[PDB]
Amino acid sequence: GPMRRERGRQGDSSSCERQVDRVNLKPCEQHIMQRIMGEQEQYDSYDIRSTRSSDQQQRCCDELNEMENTQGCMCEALQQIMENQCDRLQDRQMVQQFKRELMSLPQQCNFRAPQRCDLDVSGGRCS
Repeated sequence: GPMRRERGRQGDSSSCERQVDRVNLKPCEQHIMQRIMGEQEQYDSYDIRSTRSSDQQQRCCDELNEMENTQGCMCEALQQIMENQCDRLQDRQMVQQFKRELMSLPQQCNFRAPQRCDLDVSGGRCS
């Protein structure tokens, strides 16, 4: 079987991954990375009667709930966020707390459903 033969693989022109490019959740990752800041928050406290900018972040998950109509591909969505701004995660332990908060992000929407979401065959450097 010479290499001249066609690869024999077709149908890979499309993949849920392409749906990840539609993610673009800079405000969501900022709601998780900023929260773990600890020192970045706890300032300019506002009365509950007044609205808080953080309350606008919640809309994020709410959007992935019925806005972007995400699905089991959420993993590729959350993984994209970290990869969207994790190049500095190894710099500190932010990967920890961020992981705890990042674990709640997928809860505010309740994407849970599939027995397993992450695959051991594939993974990222940040984790």
